[PDB]
Amino acid sequence: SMNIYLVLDGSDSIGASNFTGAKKSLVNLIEKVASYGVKPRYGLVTYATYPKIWVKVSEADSSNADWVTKQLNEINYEDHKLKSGTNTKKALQAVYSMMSWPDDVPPEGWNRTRHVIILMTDGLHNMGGDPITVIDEIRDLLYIGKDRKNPREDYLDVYVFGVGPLVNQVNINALASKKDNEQHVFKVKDLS
Ligand SMILES: [Mn+2]
Repeated sequence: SMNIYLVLDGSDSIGASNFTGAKKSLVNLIEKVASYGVKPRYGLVTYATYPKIWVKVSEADSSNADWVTKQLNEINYEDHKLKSGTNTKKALQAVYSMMSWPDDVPPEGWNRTRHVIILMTDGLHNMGGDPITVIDEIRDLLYIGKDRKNPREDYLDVYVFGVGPLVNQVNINALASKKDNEQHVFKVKDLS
């Protein structure tokens, strides 16, 4: 069981060209995943001053790669309001909300689901504060890094793809998972 959360920064800093490139990379990612005969539930979020959720993992067709690829392609760089701000913390809270439990208790089989966040940004957040705190809140909800004998690090992966020529590499690096002999930081020019 796997959930893949696609989060695409749609703020002005990104630029139409690079945003179009990012979308194309997410389309190829979805096809590369499906080429393995696996069916994750997808979440799709774009953001600037505020986030917009296009697809929730709980939706019926969230595991239909064709349908997901279709909702993605229909997103336009202009389709976002206040692009003059970048609140990455709010975008990750959108992912957190998507992980929320329906009945106050962990859902059946919750400990078996792998969560993979794919964040495309230049790391230039400028509103909302440090987004790392939300990653910590997600790890708490998923009971990752809590039990010293069952850390469950395999159940969360945060990949970050740097977009554009102007990126804050320190911030991008701070958000990506850091796992021995594994790489989680990439550029659009470069899975799940
Ligand atoms: Mn920005």
